[PDB]
Amino acid sequence: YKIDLDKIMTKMKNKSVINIDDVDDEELLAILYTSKQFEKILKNNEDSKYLENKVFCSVFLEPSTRTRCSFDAAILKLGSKVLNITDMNSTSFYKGETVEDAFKILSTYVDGIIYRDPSKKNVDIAVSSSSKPIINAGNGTGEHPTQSLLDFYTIHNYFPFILDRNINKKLNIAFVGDLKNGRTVHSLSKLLSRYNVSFNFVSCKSLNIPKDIVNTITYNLKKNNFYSDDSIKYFDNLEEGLEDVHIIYMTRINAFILSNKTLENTRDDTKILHPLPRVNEIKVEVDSNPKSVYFTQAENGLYVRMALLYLIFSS
Amino acid sequence: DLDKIMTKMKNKSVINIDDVDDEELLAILYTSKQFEKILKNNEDSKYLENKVFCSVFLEPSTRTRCSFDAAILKLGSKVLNITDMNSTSFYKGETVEDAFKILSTYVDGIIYRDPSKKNVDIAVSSSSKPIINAGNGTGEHPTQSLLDFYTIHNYFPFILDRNINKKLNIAFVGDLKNGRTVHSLSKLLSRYNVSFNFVSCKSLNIPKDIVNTITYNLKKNNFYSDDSIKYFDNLEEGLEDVHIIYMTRIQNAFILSNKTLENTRDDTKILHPLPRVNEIKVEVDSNPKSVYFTQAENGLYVRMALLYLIFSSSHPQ
Amino acid sequence: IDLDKIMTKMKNKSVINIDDVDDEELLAILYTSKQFEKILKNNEDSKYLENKVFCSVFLEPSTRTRCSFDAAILKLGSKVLNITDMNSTSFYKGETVEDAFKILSTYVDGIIYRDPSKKNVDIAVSSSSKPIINAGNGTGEHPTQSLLDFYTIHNYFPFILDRNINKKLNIAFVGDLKNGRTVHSLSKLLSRYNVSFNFVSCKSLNIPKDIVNTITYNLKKNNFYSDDSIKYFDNLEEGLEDVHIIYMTRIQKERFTDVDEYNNAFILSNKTLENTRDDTKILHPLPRVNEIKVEVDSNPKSVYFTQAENGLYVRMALLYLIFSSTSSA
Ligand SMILES: COCCNC(=O)c1cc(-c2ccccc2)sc1N
Ligand code: NA
Repeated sequence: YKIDLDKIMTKMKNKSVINIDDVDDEELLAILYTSKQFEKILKNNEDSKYLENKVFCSVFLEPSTRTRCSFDAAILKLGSKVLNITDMNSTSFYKGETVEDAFKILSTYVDGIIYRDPSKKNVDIAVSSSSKPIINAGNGTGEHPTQSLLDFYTIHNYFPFILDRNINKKLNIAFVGDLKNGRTVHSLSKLLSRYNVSFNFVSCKSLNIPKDIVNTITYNLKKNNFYSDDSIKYFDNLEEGLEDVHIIYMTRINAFILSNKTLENTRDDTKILHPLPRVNEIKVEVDSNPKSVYFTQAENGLYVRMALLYLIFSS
Repeated sequence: DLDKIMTKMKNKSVINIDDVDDEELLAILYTSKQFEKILKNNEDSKYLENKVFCSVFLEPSTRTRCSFDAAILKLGSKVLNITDMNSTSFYKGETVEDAFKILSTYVDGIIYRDPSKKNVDIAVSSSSKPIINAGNGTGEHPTQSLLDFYTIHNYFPFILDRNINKKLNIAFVGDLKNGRTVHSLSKLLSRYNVSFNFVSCKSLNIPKDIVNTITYNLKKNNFYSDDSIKYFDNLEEGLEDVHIIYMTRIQNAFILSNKTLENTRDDTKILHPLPRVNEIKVEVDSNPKSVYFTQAENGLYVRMALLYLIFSSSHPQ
Repeated sequence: IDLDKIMTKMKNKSVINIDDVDDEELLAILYTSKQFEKILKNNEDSKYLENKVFCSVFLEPSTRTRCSFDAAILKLGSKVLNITDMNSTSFYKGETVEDAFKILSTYVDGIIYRDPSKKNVDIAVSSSSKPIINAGNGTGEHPTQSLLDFYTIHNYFPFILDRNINKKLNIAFVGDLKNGRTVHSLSKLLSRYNVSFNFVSCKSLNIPKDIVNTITYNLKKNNFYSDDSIKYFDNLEEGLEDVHIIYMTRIQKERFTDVDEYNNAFILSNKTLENTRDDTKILHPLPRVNEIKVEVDSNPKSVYFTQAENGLYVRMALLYLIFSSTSSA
């Protein structure tokens, strides 16, 4: 189709996925391609059991029901099995024990571990100590790689020229709301800036985007000669914010409540993403508007997570 | 006719016992009996593989959850469990509509228990996938009524005949005001040729609304008389000529002993949704009239039946 | 030797106490456990017990034993309903254990049960129509810990099984011997063989007399008892002298009236391992907190991580032996 695969599978076998930076251009292509294969299989109610005989541990040490249920659905649909650790925090699970000991032991029982922990540190220790691959399901640095991949998958389906890399093939996107703490913005901003992309950061002063992320965007745009001083624009209101943008990404939380009113002066092709849950940021009326795709976006998580597990754990 | 009735039930939500009509009950009771023999003969039970369900229990209800999960696993399917949360810890903020719109894109079907009447209704509205109610706050617990009715049908199969000469009599005993298990089953029974002895204390008398549904449904099949519904204060009169004694829970006055079972019909059988406390004495467990343990066991066979009928995309023998 | 006979003996066996496991059964277990070790280490199919549906009831947080038992059930190719993050009272609610187990056992092929209550597990076996494996209770009965403890020893010193007057194993149990009920269970299993014991403790945490009496009784039964069969020490220097196995116990803040009582007398270092036999191996049921230093993990005498890993293989063996329908693969 585009790139070799099956030597990309060889490259991904037993790979830990902690940060979106652990995923290079070829791996992204395998994932996006594999994700699309699982989409059609499931949409045709065909056999999905392409990874059996595998037993995974799911460790969720913060309530994050939707990501856990996603990862469990992916594991079960591939025809594998999973033991769950759940409804506990960092302290009830470790009790006394060091993370290093806990992961050294847990990794002798299972083929791989899905790990969510508020602590940035704990996931890094867990990779140090685990004899088995770990997928980060979310931590405290805002590394949530599988959210980036399904965010990117969703975009790719409506605008596949993001992948084509060409000063012609330029996508514009507006991130809106809490840009300081929207770690989902940061992770995706990082993946996007590898391609021909422009950014409208719509925030209220105290929640402006961090400079560290601006510098990574700038660095990565320059690497592919897609950077200009018109690559990044800041806005204080939705009016101007929501303009010539192919994607509107709303963050969790306000100042910016998306209505059918405020979507009147957007491109006709604009699509609206939201990692969810929404609390007020997007009004129920918008759900009917064919520009909204946040529910397809959540659905895509299944197909992407199946792809990632198949690519890493298949023998 | 299975390849008609199955086709009618495919992707059906079961929220209330009135979502189950005459022919659906017959498919269920027939399929339930097939799963009974298969399991009792240690034969292959994997009639529904490659299916992934979500079980959401937002109230501690271990027996029903374990039942539904056993059924899903024994049919050869898989299940993600949501558990030890209440309405607020799950939905940490999120609308039920969003939560079910998303969750239903991951799974083939959902078993949902929630104290809230409202939530289950919203869940059906928003879900792209079938829901089976495992219990809510309206007292809709359909699968309990089905296994209650399954158990009765095994000892007295003429309830299904609707024959003016083959009437079943049953005594419901204990908390009839709040025993919504009584209400759901009373509703299913009154569709057939059945008579009711309500044995209660004043403040726990059966509600008027239930009496009107019984009356309505008896009349519908011309099985109604003034001796269709009899009220009692005591077991001696209560247990008179009753084929079934259904004891209720309490959250005492009516304690079933071997004494109180002496002047019952020989064929009388004793049901109890469980758990019991002091309403039935351990001595009665030995008495061959008691079937409350077989009744809980029947829930596996009925829940398997209902899942197979709804989710199946070689009909079982 | 004769697995076709011993498997037939174990089919539908409940395993509550290490005394429910006799000589022949131990040998089936140790033999089967070693088969599952190689299968898993060769990435071969391990699905020797499919179409089985188990309930795992954990009514105290004991996450490592539960995850172990879950891994074993899943790797054998079977399925499990989990009860978890409950205590005796939130589960049961009103209900009698007898009713609860009479019902639960009609749904499933077998039950893994952990409950602090000694009583509850006994009632559960009496009422259950289906086999129960005790995963740990309040009498200190934790049979699967004994078996994997003994499995690990047997791999480094297989002459424990020979019961040969001239091939005696010596072992040091170290730390909390009063409350280390892991020591008690294993002491009981070991004393059936040609074994000698160094109990290394602080006065307050000396081994209980009733355990010493069982050891003494069981050694005498096989004519392996002497006055040098059981030696007490206060210190590691004498403790660790000529011992093939050093078993470190846990020290659990709980069991101690107050935080002050807790304060960590016997800390195994590379220093303290200088005057041990060359072949000595170090076990620890885990988790550790301070009693073994991280430096020791590199020292080739340490096997406590292999020991935890062995629990998968032993739990697979035990499930396969007990639940496999009239099987021979
Ligand atoms: C972080 O480590 C958790 C404990 N891991 C374990 O080894 C474990 C759990 C148990 C336990 C531990 C303390 C108090 C009561 C029971 S028994 C067992 N196999
Ligand atoms: Na499970």
